[PDB]
Amino acid sequence: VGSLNCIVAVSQNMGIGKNGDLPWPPLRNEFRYFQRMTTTSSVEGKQNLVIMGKKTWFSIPEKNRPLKGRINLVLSRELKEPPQGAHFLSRSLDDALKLTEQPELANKVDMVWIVGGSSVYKEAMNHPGHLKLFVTRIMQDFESDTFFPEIDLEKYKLLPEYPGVLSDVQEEKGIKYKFEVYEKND
Ligand SMILES: NC(=O)C1=CN([C@@H]2O[C@H](COP(=O)(O)OP(=O)(O)OC[C@H]3O[C@@H](n4cnc5c(N)ncnc54)[C@H](OP(=O)(O)O)[C@@H]3O)[C@@H](O)[C@H]2O)C=CC1
Ligand SMILES: CCCC/C(=C\c1coc2nc(N)nc(N)c12)c1ccccc1OC
Repeated sequence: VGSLNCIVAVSQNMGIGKNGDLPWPPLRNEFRYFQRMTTTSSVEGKQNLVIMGKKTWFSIPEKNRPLKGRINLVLSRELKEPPQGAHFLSRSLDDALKLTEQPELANKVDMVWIVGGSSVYKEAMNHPGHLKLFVTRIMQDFESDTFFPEIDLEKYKLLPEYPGVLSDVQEEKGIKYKFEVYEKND
């Protein structure tokens, strides 16, 4: 299996969600960037895997489940089977990554993308090993009820640029944002 990554968009006060929706109005190109980064696989004959918590799964519009062109894995201890339209279910992050070595997935998965929510980010970010974070800084405050965990910059280095990632300031609906890539290996 290929790289492990988190991807997120976050406001200036670290907000990532408000009642199961985005804190900010829809940013169409921002969401296109999410789609592009998580869908594009470096290796032929493979797909990327997305790993998300249960509330993040159900935050995707019902008609739009699963995220297409990627294998969709949901994390939950309550659920007993993958929800409608999902591919895999694991009880924890360590279990999902372990599953990625099994016969059923070892040769099918390229990159793994953790796409939220808060507690799955936090566990991944605190997990030893080589990990990148793709972080969109939405450069305004927005009322939020779920937050991105602290990025420890002692270990996560902000990269000076990255292929396929625009480095300059974007703006949609009057809201300026910019794309960043962090990397750790510990
Ligand atoms: N970039 C962005 O701006 C992002 C925004 N979001 C937003 O935040 C909201 C959802 O976030 P949040 O509330 O933090 O929820 P999560 O998606 O992490 O979902 C929580 C549920 O999934 C299960 N879960 C989470 N982590 C694990 C784990 N390691 N093992 C097993 N189960 C786990 C639990 O399920 P159970 O109780 O069934 O065990 C829990 O109730 C979304 O609705 C969305 O609006 C989400 C991702 C990114
Ligand atoms: C499975 C997550 C699908 C994308 C999502 C949130 C993001 C998670 O990581 C992300 N990373 C980036 N750069 N942008 C994002 N927007 C998300 C989302 C969830 C519910 C409703 C709308 C949403 O975006 C319009």
